[PDB]
Amino acid sequence: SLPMLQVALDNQTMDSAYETTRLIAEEVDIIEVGTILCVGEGVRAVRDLKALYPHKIVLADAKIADAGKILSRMCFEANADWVTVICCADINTAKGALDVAKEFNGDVQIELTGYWTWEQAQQWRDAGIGQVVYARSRDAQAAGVAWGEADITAIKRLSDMGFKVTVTGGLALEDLPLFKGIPIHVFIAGRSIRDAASPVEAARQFKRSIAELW
Amino acid sequence: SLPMLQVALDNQTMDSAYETTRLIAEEVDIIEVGTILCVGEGVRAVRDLKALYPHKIVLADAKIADAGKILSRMCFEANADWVTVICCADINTAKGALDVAKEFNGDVQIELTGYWTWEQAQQWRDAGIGQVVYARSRDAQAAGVAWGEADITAIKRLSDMGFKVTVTGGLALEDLPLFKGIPIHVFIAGRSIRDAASPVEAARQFKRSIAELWG
Ligand SMILES: O=P(O)(O)OC[C@H](O)[C@@H](O)C(O)NO
Ligand SMILES: O=P(O)(O)OC[C@H](O)[C@@H](O)C(O)NO
Ligand SMILES: [Mg+2]
Ligand SMILES: [Mg+2]
Repeated sequence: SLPMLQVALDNQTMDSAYETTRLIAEEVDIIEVGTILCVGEGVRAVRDLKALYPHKIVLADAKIADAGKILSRMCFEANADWVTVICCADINTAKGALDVAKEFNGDVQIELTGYWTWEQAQQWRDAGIGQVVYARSRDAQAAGVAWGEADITAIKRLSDMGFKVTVTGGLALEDLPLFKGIPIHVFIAGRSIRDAASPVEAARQFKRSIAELW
Repeated sequence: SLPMLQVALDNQTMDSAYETTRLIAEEVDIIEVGTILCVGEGVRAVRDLKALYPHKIVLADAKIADAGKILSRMCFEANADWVTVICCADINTAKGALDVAKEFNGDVQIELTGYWTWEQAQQWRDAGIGQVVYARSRDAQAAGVAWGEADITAIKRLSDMGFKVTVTGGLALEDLPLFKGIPIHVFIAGRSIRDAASPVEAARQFKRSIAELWG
């Protein structure tokens, strides 16, 4: 399988998000309700986006930290396909969210941003979690933290544990060759698509490069 | 000084939250916009609740995990006084949220969960963070995790490091004596107030017990 392409709608309001979706919804595989849009608009953003694009996978990037069953159910009742749980959530939070995902035939991803451990990685695996998002923090990036070999070896290690790995966090087109040879499940782009002079070209170039590399 | 009482509005809609606030707004110190309510309604929950109760401290329990400046600014533009940042956030995320908080004369709390370390705690202090929320996860609680010895020791050590400590996570009235003798800044009660037969009397019982235990 080729890595899928996900657009992150890190917008504060629906109308701002639609400025992007009206250009590129058909140019990507997955539409993400970004955490910024989850907090700006609430779960209506999931419901509205899935009604607009029912044939796309909709990911609610809620970064659930507790109340796994409650928050997941809210997102799944709004018709999310997938939801995120932040890495430092209690293991029972992740388990809870996953139990609810299964009722809706959806899925849970653990968002790996900031501090987490390899022991937690094993715990998620034993809990039946099959997806992680290897996600360089926007704020770490802004402080000058680049992608590096340690990221590549961590991603390969996660893949080898049986996770379908998503790669994200200020990704630019030119970053993609860093990950060649790894069976990446999804690459996410937010800013590099939404804020490009031509969002359509930016999305197609991502897809082109992925097809060439994989 | 008496521990203050915070009500957690973990409601999915505003009207459900108001069924509680109309009863207990004046019976508590801090009004928390629960994570559940932030995700249910979005940041308008902060704006609306502050407009109803402008004289109270309003906490947006956003549990910010990244994009500290952006999310914190959304909450503070909605007139929040305090915001939460989840403890595994990159340190620059915590710093970013605090930078924006100071611009609004507000504050940030680090919300404790997972496998945080004492060196990370020192980082938060060094970054200028003065509040932490020592929380038992709802889901841990449902799996049978109880308050106990290790919690008391950790809370005391956080206080000695200079943090004001909030304690929370399925607190019932009978849990308060466990923390006697520790200078707790805030106790949060969500379910134990919202779901009581009489929310007003539940809140007052918490206040009476605190006044006795810390008096
Ligand atoms: O490509 P970006 O602008 O960094 O956005 C994608 C990223 O995954 C964000 O949505 C995010 O969740 N950051 O924490
Ligand atoms: O007393 P509760 O129903 O547990 O609610 C308070 C708690 O702090 C929640 O608001 C929360 O943030 N749980 O993670
Ligand atoms: Mg995101
Ligand atoms: Mg809360």
